[PDB]
Amino acid sequence: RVFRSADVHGDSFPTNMAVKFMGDELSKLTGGKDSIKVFGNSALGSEKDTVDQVRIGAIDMARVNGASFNEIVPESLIPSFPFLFRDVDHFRKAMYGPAGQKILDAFAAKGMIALTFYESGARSIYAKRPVRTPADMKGLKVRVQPSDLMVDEIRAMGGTPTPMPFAEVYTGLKTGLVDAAENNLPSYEETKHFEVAPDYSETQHAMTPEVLVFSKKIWDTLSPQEQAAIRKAAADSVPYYQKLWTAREASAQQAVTKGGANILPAAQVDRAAFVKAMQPLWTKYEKTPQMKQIVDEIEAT
Ligand SMILES: O=C(O)[C@H]1O[C@@H](O)[C@H](O)[C@@H](O)[C@H]1O
Ligand SMILES: [Ca+2]
Ligand SMILES: [Ca+2]
Ligand SMILES: [Cl-]
Repeated sequence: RVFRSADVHGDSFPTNMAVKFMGDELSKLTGGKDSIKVFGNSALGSEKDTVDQVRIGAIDMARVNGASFNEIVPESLIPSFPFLFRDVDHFRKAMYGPAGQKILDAFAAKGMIALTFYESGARSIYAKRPVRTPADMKGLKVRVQPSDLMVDEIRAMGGTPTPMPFAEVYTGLKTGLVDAAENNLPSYEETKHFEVAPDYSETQHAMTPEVLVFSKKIWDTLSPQEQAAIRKAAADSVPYYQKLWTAREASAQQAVTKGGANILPAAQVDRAAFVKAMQPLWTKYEKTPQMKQIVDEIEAT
């Protein structure tokens, strides 16, 4: 049947496109039994709300950021840890390997089947002034996702964190409720945040993944063959997503720069000042030997 899936991004965004592709692939594998419709633009609710809905079986699927599980699935904290991944190649090798699998596995006890990760580049601060160091962060009202870890990350960077839904951030910046936020370049572009917060400073403080989750209540009513079809379609969507995403990182950078944004490259940012300040959070959020082991498996990749 038609599975309903949520996304905060617009229809043309790579996450929406990848799950629509998954849906097309899935309909074939199931002899037309199944397809997916993606409701974008936060139509079904904030990310938080849609995760609640997936967990109770009110919607079938959601494509959400890892941060949105940080208070539900402890293992989801790990890939949001600051400066955990060395670069994108490290993210890919670790997150599509056994370490990433252990993180996906942890979702089942909380009513969700985590089918796949998608990469989300690196999140960086943007604002109305450049940011090279924490002193530069001091005084900024910085929107964060509603995650205790992300609140702590931005506080350690020196900003004053304020949680808000993604859809509300643009107006928050345009009207001065907040002075800053953080995200990857494609999101900075899509939302037009770059028009009102033109200084994008490559702090690259997190490389949090996206996660595609399926309601376990619904999943549990499916046959092993249907389940295997859905898992195959999700896996097959990843190289498709990666083609779109890598192109979008490049096009977003050019578009925001053409549109007046000033990107401060990572090399000019004192990752030094940010790394030593944020590291302790790893120890704070390592809540089990299992989490410690996952972090270790990631680092050893
Ligand atoms: O900051 C946000 O709220 C958003 O960040 C984006 O990178 C992510 O794709 C979204 O799912 C959402 O979490
Ligand atoms: Ca809640
Ligand atoms: Ca360790
Ligand atoms: Cl949201």
